[PDB]
Amino acid sequence: GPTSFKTMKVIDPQHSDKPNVLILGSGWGAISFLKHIDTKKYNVSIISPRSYFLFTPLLPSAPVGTVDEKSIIEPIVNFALKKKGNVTYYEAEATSINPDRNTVTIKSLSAVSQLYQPENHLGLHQAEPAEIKYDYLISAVGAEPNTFGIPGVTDYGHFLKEIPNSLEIRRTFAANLEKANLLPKGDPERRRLLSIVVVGGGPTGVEAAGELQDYVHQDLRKFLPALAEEVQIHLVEALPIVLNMFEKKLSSYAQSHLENTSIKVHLRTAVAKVEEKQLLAKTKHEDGKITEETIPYGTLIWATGNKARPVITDLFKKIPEQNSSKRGLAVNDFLQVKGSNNIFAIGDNAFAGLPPTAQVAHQEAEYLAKNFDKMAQIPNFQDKIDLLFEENNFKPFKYNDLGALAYLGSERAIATIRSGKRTFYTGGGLMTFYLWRILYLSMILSARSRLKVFFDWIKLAFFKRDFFKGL
Amino acid sequence: TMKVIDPQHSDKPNVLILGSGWGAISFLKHIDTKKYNVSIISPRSYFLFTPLLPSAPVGTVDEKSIIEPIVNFALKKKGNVTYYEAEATSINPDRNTVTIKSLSAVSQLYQPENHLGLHQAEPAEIKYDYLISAVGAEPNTFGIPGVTDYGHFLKEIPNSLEIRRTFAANLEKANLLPKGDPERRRLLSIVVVGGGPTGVEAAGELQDYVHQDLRKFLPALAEEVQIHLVEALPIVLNMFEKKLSSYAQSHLENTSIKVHLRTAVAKVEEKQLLAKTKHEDGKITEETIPYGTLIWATGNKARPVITDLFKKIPEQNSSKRGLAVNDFLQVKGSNNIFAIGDNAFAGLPPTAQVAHQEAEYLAKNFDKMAQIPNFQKNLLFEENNFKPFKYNDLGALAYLGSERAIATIRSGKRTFYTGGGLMTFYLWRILYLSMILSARSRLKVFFDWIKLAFFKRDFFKGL
Ligand SMILES: Cc1cc2nc3c(=O)[nH]c(=O)nc-3n(C[C@H](O)[C@H](O)[C@H](O)COP(=O)(O)OP(=O)(O)OC[C@H]3O[C@@H](n4cnc5c(N)ncnc54)[C@H](O)[C@@H]3O)c2cc1C
Ligand SMILES: Cc1cc2nc3c(=O)[nH]c(=O)nc-3n(C[C@H](O)[C@H](O)[C@H](O)COP(=O)(O)OP(=O)(O)OC[C@H]3O[C@@H](n4cnc5c(N)ncnc54)[C@H](O)[C@@H]3O)c2cc1C
Ligand SMILES: [Mg+2]
Ligand SMILES: [Mg+2]
Ligand SMILES: [Mg+2]
Ligand SMILES: [Mg+2]
Ligand SMILES: [Mg+2]
Ligand SMILES: [Mg+2]
Ligand SMILES: [Mg+2]
Ligand SMILES: [Mg+2]
Ligand SMILES: [Mg+2]
Ligand SMILES: [Mg+2]
Ligand SMILES: [Mg+2]
Repeated sequence: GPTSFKTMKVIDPQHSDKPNVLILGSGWGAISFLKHIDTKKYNVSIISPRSYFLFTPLLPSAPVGTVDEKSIIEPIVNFALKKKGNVTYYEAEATSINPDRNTVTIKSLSAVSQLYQPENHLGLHQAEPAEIKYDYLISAVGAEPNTFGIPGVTDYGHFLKEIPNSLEIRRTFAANLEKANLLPKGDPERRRLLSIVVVGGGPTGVEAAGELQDYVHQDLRKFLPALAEEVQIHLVEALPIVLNMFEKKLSSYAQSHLENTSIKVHLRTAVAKVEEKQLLAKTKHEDGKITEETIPYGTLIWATGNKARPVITDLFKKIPEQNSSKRGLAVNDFLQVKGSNNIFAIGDNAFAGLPPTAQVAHQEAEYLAKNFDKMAQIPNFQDKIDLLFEENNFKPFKYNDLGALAYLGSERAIATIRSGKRTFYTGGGLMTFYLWRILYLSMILSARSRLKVFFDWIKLAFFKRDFFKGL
Repeated sequence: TMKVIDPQHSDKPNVLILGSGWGAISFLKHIDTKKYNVSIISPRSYFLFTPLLPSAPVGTVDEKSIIEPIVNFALKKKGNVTYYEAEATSINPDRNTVTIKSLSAVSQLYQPENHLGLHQAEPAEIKYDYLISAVGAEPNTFGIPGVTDYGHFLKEIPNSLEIRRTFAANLEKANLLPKGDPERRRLLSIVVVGGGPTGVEAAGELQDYVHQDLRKFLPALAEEVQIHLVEALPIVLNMFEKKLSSYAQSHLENTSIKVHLRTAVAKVEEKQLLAKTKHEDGKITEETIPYGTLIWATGNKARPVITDLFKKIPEQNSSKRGLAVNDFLQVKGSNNIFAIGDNAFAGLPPTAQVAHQEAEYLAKNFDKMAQIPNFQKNLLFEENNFKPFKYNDLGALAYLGSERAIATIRSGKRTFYTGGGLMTFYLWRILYLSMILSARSRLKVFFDWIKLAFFKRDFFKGL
């Protein structure tokens, strides 16, 4: 009621006169922005429930131990230490963006790290909600896996999005292999347990299926060859082709290689419902006929793209110019959230027609941090900010599509490297796989992680993958 | 009815190994699989290089670096090896059978598959011509209340994970608390119970993490942590020369570890424990020590499957700490069952060093029984003139934190090296690297140490 004692702790740092920049998230957008932001001019704070950066492109190779989970992650604090200014990291979850009081509500607070010598005691307690005040908000919370309303995918499948997904996939499949080996050959249960279904025909599903097939063919086969021969990996894609962002002939090369490695590819197929031990697939053939197949499965990996998070969809309702948003926050040429003077959005929580990739998020981040370099030289910056951008002739953000890669298992990849209308590489094969490796190694954001991936690959040359069920 | 597994395909005798640790694996490496059919029962699918375990909680090495799947040892074997991921619950010497429960998997590493018809979580009995018992010993709380519920043992991979999880959770809460808060000092307190090399290295590793890595980004937090080493004896590291013990304790205290000698834990509660000191004069003082993390790095005791076995063999009722065995590591009262490592008593210390020399010796004895047609058919070792097992102590090593170690290297009566220092620490690393049982594990440890020279240890709460 009106007599409520409601009191939310509000953190509002006003020692210095540097503007307070608040970043939400710890992934491609947030970390890249962090790497470039000038902490000599701004006070930076980061809210994220994940204390590390995740190098996503190598995640599909983590479940089978091609790389280790720890090798592809890097603690926020390690990026923060390399900054000259003051950085604070709230290990917490942003639950509400409050644009009219310039505040972000946080919950599930585990920790706060102030990487500066005269720490001020904030008076926060774990699992007590709070609000962090901001002069500028940079929203990069990303997006979450989409089930498209299909029943059972959450309960019975595994997403391929975060590190614990990698661990669950390994655990489920390892357990399945153990039960299966106890069953006699020809048992359909054994066949089911050794059966893997990967939904999603983009590079993530494809690499996931390729890495799994690699594990089975190169490592499992060495000690349980009979069991290795019976595993069946399915790749299920709703479109007529896989890897539809590549040249159609590279897609065809890819499907053939996949099929040659023994992966069964179902095109024009969508999953209608998922039950504990089987799922229902429907194929929409080119003529127009529709068939149904019931597919027994031991392990289901759901790799089919994302949707806006609740904190973002709630924000849609609170900003008039944003009510009609569906896939992400609508931003202007300068990456300002529309209907806001104060809030910027980069990465997959923003939608501007570009593809939802790290490549985009990383360029957005670099561009935005550079704009913060310029705003810091123009005293009028600290609701006229959209006009200030044009008045000072800031350039709109301009995405340079640099291409795409996909590893296919058994040491084959496809790749198209470009810039502008200039194509520098486009093909597939053995040497494209070496390129896949060198390039991905190059794109890792931290020396440490880069060393670890390198060491993992070296160990892969001499020894089998580590595939521990509980470690 | 009860399933019984008796592989009489071959006339090769069935050697059944229990365990997958220092005894069982060292034996597996030396046994001739062209003369024997080998099976292995163990709830743990991997060998654990125990001496690097204290260095795993803070990520000086990774957990995966110091372990090695049994299967990898078994693929190097020329013959047929079978591994049952299950727990031996009952040795049945009269019928030559081992009962197994909690079965997870069975891996026949041989070309002609036999469907054994086993189901998970379903009791079975494995039959043997020769049994090799090596289930080791389990942690001993010495009847002290609270240690099981409130502390962590330091014996197995899961223990390393638990310690890291407990301590990382503590640093997080503590840092949210205001400086001066006693709950903050409690959360930043670690008590390690055990003054042997294990407890010491555990403490030095935690201290290393605190001073080298945690201090880099939360220096005030790192100053406030207090690590406590509690030891019942009047010196730490009592198997060494007393001068090295003095060097050690003095170093440990110099790194800010508080060392409590002549002190025993009387009882443990959730947030605090009772330590009693018996002074040389004979008086007893007592201290309630608040703690955030308790690591219990002391004590062995025999496992129940070995305890039950006592009351089944005549010459073994009088056994308390292990299986009494003769000069040939044969369990007294059997011609069937041998025992090595911590589950066997023979006057020797319970160490990996002893376990590994026993195993190598025993497998060399099996090289001979396969040359004497009597053992195949037919107190037989005497008449055939098998030399008894002779233990050669090669020395001892202890890392002390902050790049210092102590070491004594010996063979027979001669001592080749005995000291402590900077170089001793480098020696520590080389020796331990040379004692790892597999190329893979050795490589992973080596990379971990290289990585350490350039970067802070990985200390993830949930990985
Ligand atoms: C398995 C996989 C492989 C991929 N491979 C490629 C590839 O090869 N090439 C490519 O271009 N793209 C690839 N992508 C896509 C790329 O990773 C994403 O487009 C990119 O992550 C977008 O960056 P982001 O910062 O918007 O989201 P993310 O990098 O996912 O970061 C979101 C961050 O916000 C945090 N967060 C979540 N909720 C909250 C909240 N409530 N409050 C505060 N923080 C929150 C998350 O923990 C995370 O730290 C891959 C994606 C996946 C899943
Ligand atoms: C942290 C630590 C550090 C150590 N450092 C050293 C050192 O530096 N130098 C040294 O000489 N000694 C050291 N030791 C002692 C050494 O580890 C033991 O003496 C050694 O384990 C003895 O070998 P073992 O084969 O008898 O037992 P273990 O190596 O413990 O092997 C026991 C095996 O049996 C399995 N098992 C358990 N129960 C059953 C069951 N019911 N059925 C079948 N299998 C079962 C276990 O999973 C394990 O695989 C250390 C010990 C610890 C805990
Ligand atoms: Mg982000
Ligand atoms: Mg991510
Ligand atoms: Mg985003
Ligand atoms: Mg995302
Ligand atoms: Mg290999
Ligand atoms: Mg053993
Ligand atoms: Mg062991
Ligand atoms: Mg034993
Ligand atoms: Mg033991
Ligand atoms: Mg506790
Ligand atoms: Mg370090």
